[PDB]
Amino acid sequence: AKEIDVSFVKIEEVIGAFGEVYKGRLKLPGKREIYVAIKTLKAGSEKQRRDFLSEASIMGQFDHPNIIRLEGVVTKSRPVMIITEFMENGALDSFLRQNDGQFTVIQLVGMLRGIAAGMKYLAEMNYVHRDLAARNILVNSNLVCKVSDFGLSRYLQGKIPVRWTAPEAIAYRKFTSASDVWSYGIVMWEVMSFGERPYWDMSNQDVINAIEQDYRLPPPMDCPAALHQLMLDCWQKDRNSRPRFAEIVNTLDKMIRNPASLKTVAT
Repeated sequence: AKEIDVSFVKIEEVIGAFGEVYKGRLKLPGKREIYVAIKTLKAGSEKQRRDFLSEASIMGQFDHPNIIRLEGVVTKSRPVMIITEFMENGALDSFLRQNDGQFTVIQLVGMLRGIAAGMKYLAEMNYVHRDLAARNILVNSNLVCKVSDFGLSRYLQGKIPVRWTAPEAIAYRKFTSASDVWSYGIVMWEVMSFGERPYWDMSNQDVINAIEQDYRLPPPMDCPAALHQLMLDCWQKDRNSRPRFAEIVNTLDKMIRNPASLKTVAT
């Protein structure tokens, strides 16, 4: 949480919308200027400010190729800002909708590997993310995916979603790595369907009720059976039966190096 002087921050275009996200530039003194992402908080409470900046605090604890990098913060003026690395291709879900059918299965598995490795590391550092979703994964020009948006994260040492959340985490507020793994399975589905909304237009209560009756998302079109099986493994009712992130990583790497294991289609 490195406190950045506002003179060093130049705010360019708005790239998104309790505040906005901007493309920007940064002239740290002695550094070559770089492009940045600037998340601001609408300037009108102390409590809202603290919980906005806490994301930065948690984000600044990590150093990993698949975790979003923090350049620094602005907290002594308004609006308060969290300044992160600039990710050319935006959010993963809208980026895949923009490139529908135009990445290979191997490329897609590579994106899922990166997300998985980022989560392995977050689980190892003792954090539960609690909001892992394709919209919270950002992608750079080389197609590296980085886990982002640590605002609901918990160090274990508006209208809130439900369709990325484990059944036990919905029903009893019991969030763990194991629940993150459930979310990772939904991200998998989101990737292999090139940015479809989970459960389509099923209501929040329809999702909750369907899950309870052992319904699970059907395989996206042209999805490999092994990938669909990993999704199912991620969505086991009993959380102790779900693979850990280490295992997920290893499974994917096994696919990567055995590409013929990805030719058999589920659906």
